[PDB]
Amino acid sequence: TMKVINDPIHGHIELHPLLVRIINTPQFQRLRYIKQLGGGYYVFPGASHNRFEHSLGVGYLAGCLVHALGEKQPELQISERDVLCVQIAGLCHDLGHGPFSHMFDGRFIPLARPEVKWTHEQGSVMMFEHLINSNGIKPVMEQYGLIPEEDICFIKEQIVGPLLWPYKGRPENKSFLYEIVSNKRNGIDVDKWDYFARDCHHLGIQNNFDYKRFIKFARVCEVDNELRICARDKEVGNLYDMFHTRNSLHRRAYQHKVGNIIDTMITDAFLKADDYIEITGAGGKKYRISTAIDDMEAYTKLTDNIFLEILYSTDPKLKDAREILKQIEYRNLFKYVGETQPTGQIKIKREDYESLPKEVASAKPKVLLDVKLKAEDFIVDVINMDYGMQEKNPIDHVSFYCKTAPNRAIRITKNQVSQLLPEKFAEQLIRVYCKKVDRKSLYAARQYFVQWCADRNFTKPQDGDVIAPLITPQKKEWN
Amino acid sequence: MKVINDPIHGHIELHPLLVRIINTPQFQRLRYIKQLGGGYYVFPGASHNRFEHSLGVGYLAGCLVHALGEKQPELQISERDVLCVQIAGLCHDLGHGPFSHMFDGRFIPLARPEVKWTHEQGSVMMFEHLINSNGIKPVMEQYGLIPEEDICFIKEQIVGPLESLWPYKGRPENKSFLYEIVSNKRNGIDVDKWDYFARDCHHLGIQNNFDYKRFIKFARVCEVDNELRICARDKEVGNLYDMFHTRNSLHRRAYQHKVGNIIDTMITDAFLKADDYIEITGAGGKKYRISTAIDDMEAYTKLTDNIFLEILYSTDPKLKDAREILKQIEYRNLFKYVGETQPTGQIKIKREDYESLPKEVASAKPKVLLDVKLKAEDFIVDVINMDYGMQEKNPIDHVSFYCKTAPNRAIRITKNQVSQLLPEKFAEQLIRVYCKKVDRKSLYAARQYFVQWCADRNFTKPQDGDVIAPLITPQKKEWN
Amino acid sequence: TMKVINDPIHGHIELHPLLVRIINTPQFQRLRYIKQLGGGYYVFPGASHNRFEHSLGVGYLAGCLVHALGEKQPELQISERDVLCVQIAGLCHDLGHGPFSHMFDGRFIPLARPEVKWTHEQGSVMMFEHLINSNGIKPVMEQYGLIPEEDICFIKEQIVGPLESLWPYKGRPENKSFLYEIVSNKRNGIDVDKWDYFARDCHHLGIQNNFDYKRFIKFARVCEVDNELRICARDKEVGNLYDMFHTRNSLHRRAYQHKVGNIIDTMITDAFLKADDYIEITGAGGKKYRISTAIDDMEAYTKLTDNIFLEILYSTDPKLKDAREILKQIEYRNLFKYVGETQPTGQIKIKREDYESLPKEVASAKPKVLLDVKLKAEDFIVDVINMDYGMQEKNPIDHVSFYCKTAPNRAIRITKNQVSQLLPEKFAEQLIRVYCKKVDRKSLYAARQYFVQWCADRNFTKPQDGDVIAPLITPQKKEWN
Amino acid sequence: TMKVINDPIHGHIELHPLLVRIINTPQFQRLRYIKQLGGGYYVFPGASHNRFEHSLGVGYLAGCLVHALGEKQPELQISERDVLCVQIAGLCHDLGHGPFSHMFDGRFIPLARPEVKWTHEQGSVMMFEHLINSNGIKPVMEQYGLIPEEDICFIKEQIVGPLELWPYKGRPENKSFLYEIVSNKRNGIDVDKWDYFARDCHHLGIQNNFDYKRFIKFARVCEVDNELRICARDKEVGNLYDMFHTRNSLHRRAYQHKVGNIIDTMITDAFLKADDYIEITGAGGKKYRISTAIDDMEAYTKLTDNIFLEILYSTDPKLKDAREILKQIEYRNLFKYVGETQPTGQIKIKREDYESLPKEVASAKPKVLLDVKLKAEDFIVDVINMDYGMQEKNPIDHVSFYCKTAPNRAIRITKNQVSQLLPEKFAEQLIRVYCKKVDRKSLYAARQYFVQWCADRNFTKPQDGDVIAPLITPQKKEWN
Ligand SMILES: Nc1nc2c(ncn2[C@H]2C[C@H](O)[C@@H](COP(=O)(O)NP(=O)(O)OP(=O)(O)O)O2)c(=O)[nH]1
Ligand SMILES: Nc1nc2c(ncn2[C@H]2C[C@H](O)[C@@H](COP(=O)(O)NP(=O)(O)OP(=O)(O)O)O2)c(=O)[nH]1
Ligand SMILES: Nc1nc2c(ncn2[C@H]2C[C@H](O)[C@@H](COP(=O)(O)NP(=O)(O)OP(=O)(O)O)O2)c(=O)[nH]1
Ligand SMILES: Nc1nc2c(ncn2[C@H]2C[C@H](O)[C@@H](COP(=O)(O)NP(=O)(O)OP(=O)(O)O)O2)c(=O)[nH]1
Ligand SMILES: [Fe+3]
Ligand SMILES: [Fe+3]
Ligand SMILES: [Fe+3]
Ligand SMILES: [Fe+3]
Repeated sequence: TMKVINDPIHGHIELHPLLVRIINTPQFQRLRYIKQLGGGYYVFPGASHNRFEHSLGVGYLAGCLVHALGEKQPELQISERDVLCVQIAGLCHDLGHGPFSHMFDGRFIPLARPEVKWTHEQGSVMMFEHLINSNGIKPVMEQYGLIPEEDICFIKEQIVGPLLWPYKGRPENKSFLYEIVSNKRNGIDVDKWDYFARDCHHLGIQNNFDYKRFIKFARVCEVDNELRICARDKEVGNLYDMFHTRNSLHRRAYQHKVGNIIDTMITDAFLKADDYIEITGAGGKKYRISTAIDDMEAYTKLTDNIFLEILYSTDPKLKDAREILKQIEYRNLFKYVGETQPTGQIKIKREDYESLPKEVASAKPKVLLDVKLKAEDFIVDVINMDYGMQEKNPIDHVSFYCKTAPNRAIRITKNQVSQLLPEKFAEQLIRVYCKKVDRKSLYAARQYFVQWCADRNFTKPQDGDVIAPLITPQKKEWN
Repeated sequence: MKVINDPIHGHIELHPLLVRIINTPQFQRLRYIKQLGGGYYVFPGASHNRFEHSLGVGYLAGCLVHALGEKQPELQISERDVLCVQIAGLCHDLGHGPFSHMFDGRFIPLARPEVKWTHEQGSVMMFEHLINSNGIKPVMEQYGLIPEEDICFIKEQIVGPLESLWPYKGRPENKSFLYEIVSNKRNGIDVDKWDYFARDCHHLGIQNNFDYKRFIKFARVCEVDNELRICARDKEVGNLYDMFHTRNSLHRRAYQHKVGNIIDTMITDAFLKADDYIEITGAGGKKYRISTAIDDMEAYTKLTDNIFLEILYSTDPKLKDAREILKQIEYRNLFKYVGETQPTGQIKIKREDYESLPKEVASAKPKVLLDVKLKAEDFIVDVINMDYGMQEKNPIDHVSFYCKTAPNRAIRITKNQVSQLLPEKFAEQLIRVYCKKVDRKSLYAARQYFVQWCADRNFTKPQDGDVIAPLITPQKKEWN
Repeated sequence: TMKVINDPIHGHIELHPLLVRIINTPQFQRLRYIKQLGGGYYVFPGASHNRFEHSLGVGYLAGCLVHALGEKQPELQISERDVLCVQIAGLCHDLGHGPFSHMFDGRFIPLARPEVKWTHEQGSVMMFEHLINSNGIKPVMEQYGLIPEEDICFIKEQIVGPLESLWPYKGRPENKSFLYEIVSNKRNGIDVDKWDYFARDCHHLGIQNNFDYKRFIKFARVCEVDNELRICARDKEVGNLYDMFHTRNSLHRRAYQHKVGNIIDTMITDAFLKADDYIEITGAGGKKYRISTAIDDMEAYTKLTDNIFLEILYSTDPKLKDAREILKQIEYRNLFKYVGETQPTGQIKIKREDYESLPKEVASAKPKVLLDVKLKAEDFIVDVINMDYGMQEKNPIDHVSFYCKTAPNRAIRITKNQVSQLLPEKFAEQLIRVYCKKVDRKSLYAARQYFVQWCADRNFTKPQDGDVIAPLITPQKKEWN
Repeated sequence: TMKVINDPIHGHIELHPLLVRIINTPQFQRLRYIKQLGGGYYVFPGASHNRFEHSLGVGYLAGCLVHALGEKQPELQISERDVLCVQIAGLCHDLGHGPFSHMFDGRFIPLARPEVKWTHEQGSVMMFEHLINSNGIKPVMEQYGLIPEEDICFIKEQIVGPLELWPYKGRPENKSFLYEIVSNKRNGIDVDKWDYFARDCHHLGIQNNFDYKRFIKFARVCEVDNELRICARDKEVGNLYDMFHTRNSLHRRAYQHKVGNIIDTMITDAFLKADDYIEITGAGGKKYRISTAIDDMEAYTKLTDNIFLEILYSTDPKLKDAREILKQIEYRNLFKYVGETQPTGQIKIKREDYESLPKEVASAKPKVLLDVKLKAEDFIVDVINMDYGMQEKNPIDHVSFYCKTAPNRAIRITKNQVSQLLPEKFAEQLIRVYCKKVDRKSLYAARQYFVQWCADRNFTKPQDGDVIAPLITPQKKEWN
């Protein structure tokens, strides 16, 4: 029989025995100890939720969508084998997230090991392999009609994309299965649908996107010699609103100015603790926090725990790291100075991020300062907000259908929908903080910042006339 | 105090004066007017009526004014001011007609083109009638109000000024912020909106993305141009753009739903046909029609959604034309939706031209063999202005903000200071075409006329255009 | 294709073309103009919701449960024909409700026409027949694989029970008895009508619902019980099932039997009785029917809705002046005043026959207190209310079959003692509410004295507020100290 | 100014600067790392929520109730000092919970240190003292008008009851009602309950049937036996019985879930085995064990749910026994549930006898002479007392009520005055038996021992009893 489990977002989920068997392993249960929104918990006290339950929900929704397409269109010949594989992918899709989720792959690893190009997804594939092998799942897969050679490839391919038709796991006549868990074409996937619903529930924000409705009007059609998922013509509006909702959650919560500074402070403490923390891996080899990603037996033991390990330690080697985390407890965080954006079409390249604190201190504001501030006193956090496809409109990469001809796929441009939609689909936000907390240094920091904005032809800080009233009239373009 | 349980706002407390206003025919009337008119016939959850919206707006008006008072005693907001703001909120939609916006938005403009009449003007008149016919003036005095000054203040909250120095007679400039609570003429950020977002969502089955409670926590009165106004905190600017997005989104999904609108036009049509033969007893026994009941409030008190069922259940042969339209709604033989389109460039369609557009669609000569020719009376063309509440203007350019560092110093925040992902324009037009002939052959023809008419006037390609009229869409160079 | 419709309780419901065809008729759309909770709207301003949308939801849930049983147990051979019939029943199950729902079949018709035994359900069967015939549905049923002879009986049987020991149903055999337990469960009362209105009424009332129907469906299963295939719940759900009936009783206490909701219902009923004689409703062949007699002809009853309230209120006919004055008194909020509530003791049931006589008894009490005003029996209203777990004095859980994880085809019983000592001792009781038609301060004082005395006289329970409202009368009774 | 914080249950809470200052300390932030429902997370995957946010909410609701009583009844002379103190108590009320909340004070400490009588509350008082002293809060309290001598006593008294006629030193008899807000010793109706109902439901995926906001609207202080207490309105008596029903229902479904409890016993077991070899640095560097950290608050500050993962991730061979239990939880090789039963008549099982019950189950001689024999160490018998918070008493008999007609006159309402459908008793016991041997053969045996043991002690028939032990159930005359 089936196992039932009660998620507060999705209700009573049914779990196939194979899924239960995958779930009840150290590699998966690990996700109970990794928070979804990392440092966001330290701003939204509701956001205690962990990857474990996100992972169940993505598994659940993956099943819903593939099973729905099957009932509506038997011609597709979606097998119970295909359904199980899609569920397993959904279930295991975030297996490779590190401590504090996106803080790890987004802030820490890029600083700790700049040579590597590593992502949460690559980790998931590796950790999935480790889960299968270390728990004897392959026999159980066979028992329930799967073919490990073909299907383990298919599952991995659903997660990271491909390791003519680039996939070895399934033929072109089932390409639509690759658009369920992680949609490379346009980004409309069930990972999104779950975390919108889930993050909102815990954050204390209401979610404006109806995934259930999208499933009712979803359908597979032929597009360029390939069978893809298509939405109904009328849903085009709701799809633009899906990406709006996403961007809106990033603005309010995920990229919250203090959430991000807590993430940078935790990252900083990890960098300082890196050298002196050992994690036992395969064959007893010792791995560091930054190197545990190379061996999955070590990475299985690397969770949010590492924060409290550092905090509670008495090792004097970890004193520098422990002091940063103690400063978070007491709430002596680095102070937020302000936010700004580039103008024209000036993109700030990732290569230049290291240099920006130097530039802020280098500004010469025509105002008498109490204190001079060095470049090490500033932090400059650059954030790319987009609709998931850098500068592109993802709706231009969605296929639609009409009531009158439901097998005939079509495109819908932006002009066909509304003039009130966004003009661009990507931008950059630049947040500046100051490590010196006191009244005198904060005043100075504000002057350096608002000047630096004028110097580089950036947008006027929203509060700019208040924080630096002597600097804002200097720029002709701001009047 | 009386407590009452609204499913949106919880247990509301009602002041005795409010209870006394509520328990009158003029107010209880609102129990029999649906919030979303014809929308009930598309969203079966939307059974909710104006009565309960009216209570909630009254409630939120109290919340906001009471909150400003606690946070800023310097404003000297009196318990008299609070009561007046509550009364305005409570009575703000008193003048809605049968099926709410269908009445002031479709019916009255067709039935009586000479008049410029709104739900709000009706509210002021109906408020006056409520006060006089129920002896409220003594009760207002009993609770510290001054009817001369305050009844003006209440009416002014609802419709704006009753006639660039200070236009209000009800309160001085040092209390201008009170006029921004119930119906905000400056920018549109008011508690009417906050209630109906929450309420309509609850009943529609859509989730609401706007947190009014949060906005209240970061609201504050500051001096702006020699006048005390409500200001939001700098950080809320994003949430305010999202407020108007939420609004526009509710209009797109629900309020301007293609079938909701066609049901509204069909009910309006049946009212126009029934107008002449329905009498409503007014003041001194005078007889008023549906279209003329707005002139006398004793008559208008008896004009509700009932009028639909009165027509439907009637046996008078004079009402047969009207009754047949309403019977066609029951059976679901609605006028068929052909498609939607928009103008291009910045070519605005003037209101004067709306009458002429069915003629233009029939006048199109599509290069396709048609089974049926269709006359202009067979088409309906519904033009809809979607905006952020201030025609072509960005309402956030008319909001004052404040910073944590200087909370009495008001500032402005432009669009460029916030995000490049915000809208370029703040108004547009949608043109929906329907066909009165329902059959398979006429609908095909209608689609050809429509998609041609779109090409003829350099409008946008209908989303489904390549499917419904595949022989017409390649004709236009601009659509390839 | 399917039609999709967005209910705020259940989400996006799919409607089969046959159902759409049934929905889009005057007989069904009528339900848009009948409120679910009748006079409750005048106490809970959220409760604007109408039968129409309840009806859609019951149709939806009926589909969910039958479709779920089918997937989990193919051996049952549940056909797409069976599924459609169960949906149609669910959809049409409340078709026969009158103006203000339960006020009509529960208060008005019993007073207006005491000779008749009539219910909302009997009306539904009749109105279903009328819907089918007047809209040519029978051809459409055949088109989608139904057999009108057999299936229209099956649908009617789902609604009212048997149209009349052996197997009592003609619509389906004993090997599909479980289908009769979905829409209206005669065995124990666990049905999808309940599940929808809990969720729906709560949503609109502003009360939260403590019952998870989705969960019950996941652990539902058909087993053999006494040579008959019935729905069974899992052993562990027994607690949640007792809580289902608790939730029901709790909704009745808070909302449905609210003291003022009920007085508004009696006042509207009263106004209908006074308007009855002078309101004509055109029926079949032009014949004239009254409000009380429209139940006899469905073409008339199709036009009888909540409208009738506003028809009376807005009228100028002097024949309707008595009725119109009652409804105007509701607008102004001059309602009959609530005096208090009480219960019988021991095991003294008050028979329905005696309800007429109780106002006489209250006025007949001789309270040992100086009164300014004497009150006659016509001044009092006494409303008697039977609260139960749906099966008069019986525990409905004693009529539920259960199954275990270890043996899922073997049905069992679970007694009350096996579950908890904190469950109810009895499963039915009576509440007696007394109101006074005279509103003034002096008459209300008097009414309270008559009432609290009458309670002592008949060995009823002490009113909760009794020591306050009648402090000179409560020490008189030895049993209350 | 005020700090705003967004809790998903209560909305945007305002935090007074003094509260912020208390919140931002190691002793308080500690609560971020303790789960509300301990091992329940391993059954309800929604239940990730921690004490931190419960603590904020209780602080919030404490403010709501005291501030509401103040507005409705100025005669009480509730000061802004009183309000702050009530908030601080609410905020700090669960400061002393251990790893996995109630598992610690309810299972672990009673086994690890049977000599001691220790509770989460006693810990809170001690941890509150430590918080104040180690963070220099006393100056800040004074700055905002508090008097540390009197008020720190008042706060502690709100949490644990009297620290030693009128038993309280923190406030006089004319403010006794303040002691009924955070932790109500009289009847149990407090805001701790109100928060966790709402919160646990939100995260569990169960809906909550209790309206705390409504209760506040109809709450009021009256004189009762020469003392000013909180009273509810007469009509709320039903909703109050339903409050305790809701509580009992949450215990049945979630908190005392058969597997949640077995995971709690397994974690407790692993803690007992790890106790001796885990050192936690305390005050002056002294070494404390898990069981002894309760004696020194500097040590206890570092004792959180972490300790689970510390054991799990360790390589010390001294911790191998403990680490193996926790690894068995990961793999889901939990001790197997055999069944549940209750006593009959009025046979209470005394706490003294709990140790002996596994012996009794193995000692049963079922007449199906068994192919594997099981020893007493193979069985776990978990006894659970379900009540309405006051052992065998009806807590509604300890609530004072008032009537609309005389709102200062307090009264009592008995059970008979309300309903015959209420509970007969207000306490009972549940006995769950599990078996440590997991295999098919031992589980069969365990079931026979159990169902016999039930017959032997005249307990209730297990629900599944006829299925699991069909040879044993006809033996007992009383079960047919
Ligand atoms: N909504 C709700 N969820 C519940 C309830 N009880 C448990 N859950 C949640 C907790 C879990 O998330 C899920 C399963 O709990 P079980 O139904 O008790 N199933 P298990 O494996 O214990 O027993 P078996 O092997 O006997 O089937 O439902 C309840 O009454 N209500
Ligand atoms: N959530 C909830 N709302 C309720 C409940 N009971 C009533 N309401 C709703 C219905 C209404 O919206 C509101 C008032 O109903 P009452 O508090 O019962 N007040 P009334 O005027 O009858 O009592 P009096 O004159 O004796 O003061 O509460 C309940 O138990 N729960
Ligand atoms: N949640 C939600 N409900 C919606 C939305 N739009 C409509 N509804 C609700 C209202 C209705 O209950 C239902 C159907 O609305 P349509 O999807 O517009 N379908 P119709 O028959 O008009 O179009 P066709 O024949 O072209 O498919 O969904 C929306 O964006 N969101
Ligand atoms: N619903 C909602 N909650 C939000 C939002 N933004 C933050 N929160 C939540 C997160 C927090 O729980 C709370 C406050 O976050 P901030 O209002 O951003 N205040 P902070 O102290 O950063 O700014 P300052 O010191 O300048 O006043 O609201 C939002 O847009 N919406
Ligand atoms: Fe994910
Ligand atoms: Fe309004
Ligand atoms: Fe029903
Ligand atoms: Fe607590």
